[PDB]
Amino acid sequence: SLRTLVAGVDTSTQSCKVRVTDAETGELVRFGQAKHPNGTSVDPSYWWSAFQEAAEQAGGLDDVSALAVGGQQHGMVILDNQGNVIRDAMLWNDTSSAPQAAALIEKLGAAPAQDGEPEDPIARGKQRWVKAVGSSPVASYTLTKVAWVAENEPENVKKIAAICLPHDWLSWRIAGYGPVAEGEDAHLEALFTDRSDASGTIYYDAASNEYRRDLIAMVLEAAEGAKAAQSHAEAIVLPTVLGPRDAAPVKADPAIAGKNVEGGCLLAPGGGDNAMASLGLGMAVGDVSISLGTSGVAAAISENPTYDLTGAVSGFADCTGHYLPLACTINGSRILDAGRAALGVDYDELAKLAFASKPGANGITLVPYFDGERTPNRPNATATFSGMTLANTTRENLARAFVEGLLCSQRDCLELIRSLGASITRILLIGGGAKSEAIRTLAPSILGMDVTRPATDEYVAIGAARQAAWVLSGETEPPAWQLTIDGVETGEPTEAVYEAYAKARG
Ligand SMILES: [Mg+2]
Repeated sequence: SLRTLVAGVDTSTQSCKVRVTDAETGELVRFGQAKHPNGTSVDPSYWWSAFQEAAEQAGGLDDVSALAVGGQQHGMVILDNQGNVIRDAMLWNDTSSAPQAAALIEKLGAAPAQDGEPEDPIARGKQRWVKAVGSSPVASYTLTKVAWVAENEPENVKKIAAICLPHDWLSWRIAGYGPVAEGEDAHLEALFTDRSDASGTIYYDAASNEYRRDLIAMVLEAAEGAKAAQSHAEAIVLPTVLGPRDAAPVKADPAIAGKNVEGGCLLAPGGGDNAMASLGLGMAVGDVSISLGTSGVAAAISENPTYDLTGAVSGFADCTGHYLPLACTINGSRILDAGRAALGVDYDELAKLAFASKPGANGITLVPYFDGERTPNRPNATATFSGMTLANTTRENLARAFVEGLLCSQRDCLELIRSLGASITRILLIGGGAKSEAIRTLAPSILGMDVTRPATDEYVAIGAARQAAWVLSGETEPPAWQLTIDGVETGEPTEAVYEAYAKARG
């Protein structure tokens, strides 16, 4: 206890991780982890139980001075007057609320075009959402879940006394709050959040630090009538949005953390997983990370708010008081799976093939919108091979086109983010795709820069610990922790590859 410890909690869809860490160095001291049930909806009771089991495995938190929770984004947790969870949390990957996301767009776009606005009501609705709160509705977003509940479960929507996100709710439970008996104080107002998670609700505007309670009323109207919906949306407790390095007004309950340290365990604001990982990776303004799993996520840190009027790039906030333009791609590594099926080869086979080719694949371009794309915003799109010729239509060139297509899409994302006014001056490559020799080899060439490969690690848990250490220290800058790098990929830029891709995708 002479040594100052913090704890970074990572409550993700799949599990809870607890990383007890050295406040000064970021060094791992203890670790623990527990599983969540599968499903795109879930009883938060399982998140509490997983946290408890994870923390116990990590040797408890009695010696911990500050704690932060990084959480899966968007998940809707609704509480009644008594602090009870009303119905299952609906998560980022629930698609139940898809109709509501569509309807929200039509509803905001309905009013006639104003000076400069698109004539198409859909394009116009998308643009109005982006300007209002940073992002155009998709099923992931919290507001769409609340909408769905109003439409499908009116008795439940009318009981809502508070709405919060997974990291918010876990933090509140850690502070020792929870369900109370009738006529007891639930302390719902003790709820707090940060800018990064709140920016994922589409009822919060980070630029102005304002909850848009009118957008909540808008979805409650279906169950309650207009004025009643207005009254409800005003009455609902929403978490206090804390600054990036503010301690919460409440500390951890001593039975949970800090009983053996001076001042107990303070609570840092916490945050959404993408932004927390970025903090953990030590990312600052100008950095982008590409997380390449079967699908992709390109997230850059932006000094100023970012507005993709198209509704492809999300306008989230990061965990340093700044901005997190976030570009999801449906097609990441899965493109390479397509390649294997198409050519009847395995991974190495595909790579050997592709390297046998040349940059540009002798003219063949793949626009890999298998099953559409999130970025650019083209839901009903399909993938397209172009530039084919008798001479060039071969397994080698096709192989190379599959790889170049994967990378070109990610570049396309970087260019779109740049177009929103956010400079990108360094690239980090993480996720499973990062171990792919072909992706790893061709990335610098087609992305157009060095590609840094941070060592695989618990970036969310590390980011949460870094934020708790930041708050605990009271200093203006976050803890300068050592970052481990696996390697840096360098390669001469080949602009013609992406230039051909851009033509093809249109
Ligand atoms: Mg509060």
